[PDB]
Amino acid sequence: MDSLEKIKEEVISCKKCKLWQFRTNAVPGEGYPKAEIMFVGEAPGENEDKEGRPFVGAAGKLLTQMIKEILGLERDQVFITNVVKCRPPNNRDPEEDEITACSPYLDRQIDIIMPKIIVTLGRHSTKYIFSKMGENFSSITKVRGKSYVWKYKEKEIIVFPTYHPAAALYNPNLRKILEEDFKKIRELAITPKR
Ligand SMILES: O=c1cc[nH]c(=O)[nH]1
Ligand code: SF4
Repeated sequence: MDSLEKIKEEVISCKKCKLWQFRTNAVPGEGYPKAEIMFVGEAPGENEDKEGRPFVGAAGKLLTQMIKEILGLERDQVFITNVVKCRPPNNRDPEEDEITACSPYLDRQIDIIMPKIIVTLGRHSTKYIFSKMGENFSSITKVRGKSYVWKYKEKEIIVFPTYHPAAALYNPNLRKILEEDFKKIRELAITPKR
């Protein structure tokens, strides 16, 4: 049987791709197992690696602030993870073989949580989830800021791509766009399906 607990244990000791050799801590993700909103980023950065926790550096602090101020939620009420769960070396993005190796953990996490909404933060997570959906992916610029319905198992999941929070740290305009995207996510979260 599968569980978020089992996945967490596996990730923490995982050596299924070459990223394990560099890490201090793998980062399985954290949050409410019955979260209505699931956030998926790219991969851990430096502070995430040090702490074993997703989105805790500057970009993460911005994410937390938007979740709190715009969605009206604490981190413990949502679920937050990444498509790749170890920090790639040298500030680089995950290789495709690393996404291929690690993404079954995310698949398993989604299978268990079955959130109402998945917010895909940035191009890597958006491209990955679009591939599972069978939704055409052009670029994050072209696809962000609206919802995509993912018929999955017995339910529908609303997928909402946004820019990654890191992109909003030093760009006032991009930040405003991300905030507006989170306002739209709030409306989707509080509105009953009809
Ligand atoms: O957890 C993290 C931290 C930074 N960037 C991400 O994509 N995820
Ligand atoms: S990135 Fe994923 S697949 Fe690779 S070692 Fe870490 S947990 Fe395992």
